[PDB]
Amino acid sequence: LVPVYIYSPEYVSMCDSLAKIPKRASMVHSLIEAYALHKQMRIVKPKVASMEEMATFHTDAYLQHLQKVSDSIEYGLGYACPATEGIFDYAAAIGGATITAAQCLIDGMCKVAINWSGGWHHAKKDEASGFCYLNDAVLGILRLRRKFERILYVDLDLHHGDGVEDAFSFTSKVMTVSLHKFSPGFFPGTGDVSDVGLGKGRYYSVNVPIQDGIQDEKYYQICESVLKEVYQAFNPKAVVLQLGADTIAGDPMCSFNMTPVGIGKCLKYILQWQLATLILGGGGYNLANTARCWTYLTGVILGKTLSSEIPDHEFFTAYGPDYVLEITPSCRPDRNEPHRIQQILNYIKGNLKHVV
Ligand SMILES: CN(C)c1ccc(C(=O)NCCCCCCC(=O)NO)cc1
Ligand SMILES: [K+]
Ligand SMILES: [K+]
Ligand SMILES: [Zn+2]
Repeated sequence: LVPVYIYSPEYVSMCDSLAKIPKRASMVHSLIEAYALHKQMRIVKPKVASMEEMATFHTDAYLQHLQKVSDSIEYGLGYACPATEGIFDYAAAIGGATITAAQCLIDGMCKVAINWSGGWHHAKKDEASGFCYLNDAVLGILRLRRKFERILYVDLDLHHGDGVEDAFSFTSKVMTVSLHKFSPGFFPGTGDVSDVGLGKGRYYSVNVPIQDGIQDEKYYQICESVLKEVYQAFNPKAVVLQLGADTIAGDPMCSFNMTPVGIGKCLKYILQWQLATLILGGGGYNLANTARCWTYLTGVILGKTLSSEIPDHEFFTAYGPDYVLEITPSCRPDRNEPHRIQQILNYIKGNLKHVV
């Protein structure tokens, strides 16, 4: 009944090697440890993923190439996803870390597993995208299929989880839900409310397009509402939740305007179903704030309520100028006309009827 935590000094150091977010893993783990939250969790070392396990989703041609590299401009290995030395070993560690976490759920060893360094949702079966060379969220879902018959994927990252959606857009065994910013020119440019899946998977893909400024209350209402209709019509067996913190105020991305307390309520709501739950990270470019967010969340997963003062630890200096765990919203307008949010929620409502 104690949450599993995918930790390991070799793993955390492996993660800190990704140039896009230098040292974010240490910072997150460290802050979580400074609150001594690992004290109330089942620390589990992650096993590196095998070439046969990655092959359950990615193609050999792609996997062979990722390896060779560790005409790249043919697999999406360029600006966003560089042909860096070691990415292969890097991806394997993150894929295996999520697979290792999934196995625990299908062994009753716990009702919740955590891997903050995971959540790379943009990767396609044979192509790297938006900083992702391998899709651990899919590997994790394909692993949960072994025991669970209906998996629900909720993506709370600032960006549309296109990679995971495409992977399952033709099936009704796995349903994806994504609340993300949608606007022309904003990566990856997919996921409008009209997007609902294809073929035998029609309606088993839910997309909530949102605009800048949205704050905690407006966001929870929207999320709580949709997660409601979905638990109704789908009646999931297990849940995979991606929690990219690039939605939180202060992120250089400067779009949404959330705080960890908003996402927290959404997390509570999902945990209330007591279904098996695999927690993942994702985007998050204000390093200190990402740690503030995932630590607080690790805290709602445990029922505990953390101190407002940031405990002294290796990265204590990065929490200035106030040195607290709370995040204050920025002073800028919510651009979500309340009438459009309703149109969308109805359009959703209607679409869920079609489910069994
Ligand atoms: C120098 N600098 C600040 C940047 C340079 C390039 C990009 C970019 O290509 N972006 C497109 C892909 C963005 C990936 C977002 C990953 C994510 O959060 N997914 O949810 C961005 C910033
Ligand atoms: K689907
Ligand atoms: K999202
Ligand atoms: Zn993101």
